[PDB]
Amino acid sequence: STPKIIYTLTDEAPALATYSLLPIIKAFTGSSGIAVETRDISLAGRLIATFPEYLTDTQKISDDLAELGKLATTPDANIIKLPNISASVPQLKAAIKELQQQGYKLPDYPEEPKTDTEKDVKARYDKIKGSAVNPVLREGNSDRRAPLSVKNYARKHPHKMGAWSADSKSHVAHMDNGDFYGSEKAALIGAPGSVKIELIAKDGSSTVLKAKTSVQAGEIIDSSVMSKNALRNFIAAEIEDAKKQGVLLSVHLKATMMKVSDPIMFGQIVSEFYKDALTKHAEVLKQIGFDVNNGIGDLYARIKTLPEAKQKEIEADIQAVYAQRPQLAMVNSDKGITNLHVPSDVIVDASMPAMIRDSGKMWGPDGKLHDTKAVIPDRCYAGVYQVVIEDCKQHGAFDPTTMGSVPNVGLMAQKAEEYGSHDKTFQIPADGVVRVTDESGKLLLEQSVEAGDIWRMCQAKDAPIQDWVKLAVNRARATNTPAVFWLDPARAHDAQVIAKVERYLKDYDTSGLDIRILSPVEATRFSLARIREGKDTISVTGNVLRDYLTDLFPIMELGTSAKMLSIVPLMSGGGLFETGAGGSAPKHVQQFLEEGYLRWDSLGEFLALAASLEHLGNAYKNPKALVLASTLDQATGKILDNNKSPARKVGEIDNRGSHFYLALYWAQALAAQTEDKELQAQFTGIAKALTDNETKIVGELAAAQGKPVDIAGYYHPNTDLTSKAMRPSATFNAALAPLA
Ligand SMILES: [Mn+2]
Repeated sequence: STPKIIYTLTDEAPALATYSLLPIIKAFTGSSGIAVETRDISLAGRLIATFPEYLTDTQKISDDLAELGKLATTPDANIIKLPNISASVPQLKAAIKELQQQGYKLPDYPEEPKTDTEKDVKARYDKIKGSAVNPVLREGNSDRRAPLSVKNYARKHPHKMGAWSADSKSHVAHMDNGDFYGSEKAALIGAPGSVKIELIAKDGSSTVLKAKTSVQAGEIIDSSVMSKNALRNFIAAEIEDAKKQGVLLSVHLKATMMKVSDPIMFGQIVSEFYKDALTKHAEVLKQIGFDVNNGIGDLYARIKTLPEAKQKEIEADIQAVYAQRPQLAMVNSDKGITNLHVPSDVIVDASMPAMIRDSGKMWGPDGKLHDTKAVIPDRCYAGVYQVVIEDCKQHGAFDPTTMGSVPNVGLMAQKAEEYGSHDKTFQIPADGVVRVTDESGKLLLEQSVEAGDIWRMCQAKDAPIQDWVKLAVNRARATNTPAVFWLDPARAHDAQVIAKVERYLKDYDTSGLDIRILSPVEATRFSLARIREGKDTISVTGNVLRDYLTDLFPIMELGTSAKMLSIVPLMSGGGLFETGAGGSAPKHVQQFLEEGYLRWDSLGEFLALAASLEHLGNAYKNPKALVLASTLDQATGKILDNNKSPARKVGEIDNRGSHFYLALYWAQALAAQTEDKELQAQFTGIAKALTDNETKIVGELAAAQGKPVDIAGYYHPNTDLTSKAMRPSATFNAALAPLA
């Protein structure tokens, strides 16, 4: 019956931080009638939950991801979601190995299943790897923006911005035709039903690609195709031009999430770039099972089984290739790891803003920065980035001390658009035409295709879209800031969305508001003009642009996309608060294990918690929760103003130290506020204890630094050892003891 806040237990860095912060949260929220429950969505937990039949009664655990998904569609849900692993196969195997060493008899991951058991096992493991969590929890749209506190702090403490030259040779390179953008076709579903996706080959034959896909009334579905011939010709031409202009060739895709389309596109780029070597050694590469879609790094891993004489020859022919091609942007120049080694190394949402901020440059083989030709094949979003680059060439770097802000209202509920296209993406087996028909046999979408092409279909439902418009009007009204819908009338999909947006906007009183619809490129130019004059503009966009813009603007404005709000007003009425948009920082864990220092910044957790408390306070009419939220806002502001966030080496406060300061400031705020006497009385002694013991506590926390830390594991560490290491201050622990 007590109102609950679900706190996700995740992986690596945030997981460690949670052992320190969660106890604090529980202690501060207890007296206000709030309960905090955890749900395990860690890679290891999701693996264990999936194979109960291979486990002892005591090893089994509840399937918390499924539980959360159900919760996300309930009216009173209140979830705080921290960053987590979207596992690569290597991470998956590593986690499986660790668990087996711990006694969990999980089956091995079979990369090439040849038995009923292996096939069943691989299918299940495949649903666990990759971006498995977000699609389940995101049952609402996105309200992502940096808090005013963070913006104001950035304004006063400007981060470094690479200077821009009007002579910069950097730019985005995209196809002119033959891409998804140029072939998009859409249809508006009239009534409930389902569609069939079939390939009608030239040889007359027919192949069902996906027999059934349920569709709702008012749902928008669209098909598009990336032409293999056009992509290859585009790549070949850009390779030559990069070499001619003397710039680094870089590639910006979203391989981990766009698990079907992007690795294929990545592979086609790798194939054309290294064609002389790959063709020459075609037979032996097939023999060792080389998978070009997994990058050239896959070749280096698999050739280690061939005679040393062969490895030598192959590696030499690869070097001959590099001498004939333009230089590649590097992920790690010292180790010779290029942009083409691993598909998941360079991720477009973070890589493009990083490049734009750093003078439009990337690392070259020499370990220095150089201008670059950023390849983003498809035209749908490539233009947005080009506009930013041109803006910087003409106006110079952005000025964090005066620039405005561009928050985002994004459409993502129910795996909207590209995010739910994976099971409807197919590499075409043979020339023909793909047809999408409904149950009555009506032809909804028809696309001519060639063998090797990438065909895909996306879906966008009406309820998500109406809620998305509602959210946009809400934000515009709350901030009295102009809002712009980024929709391209030339795209069949966007055109269908525009029709809905124009209709739904009429469902609101927008009299004193400034709302408009512009194509992505026009929207970008409009927003950048306003941002440089210090004005704000709300970007209202689809799922992918939500992803891109919420990394892009925070990077320019704040120098980081790790300090902000990612509020998800669940369509069922609940609230989901994501603490961070990034990864779980494996490197932070490495430093912690090596020298007992955790540099993870929990600011996002503090921000999300305040939003969660406010949500609970309003939903349950709990006055104390609202006071807890207000005082936490103050404490978080002091963390920023008094510079109590983690440092980087050893000696200074780390993640644990920042949590102490949060507790200190929060308790002090609670003891001084005049809205709730019971909380004031209760936290007076707590504030005194933390205040009087600041030096002693900070010292005990610092004493836990400087030595190796062993928590008996990585993906599934011993909880007692981890808890001990993350809560080393007996004085701090004792100070919160009275809390109930
Ligand atoms: Mn992102």
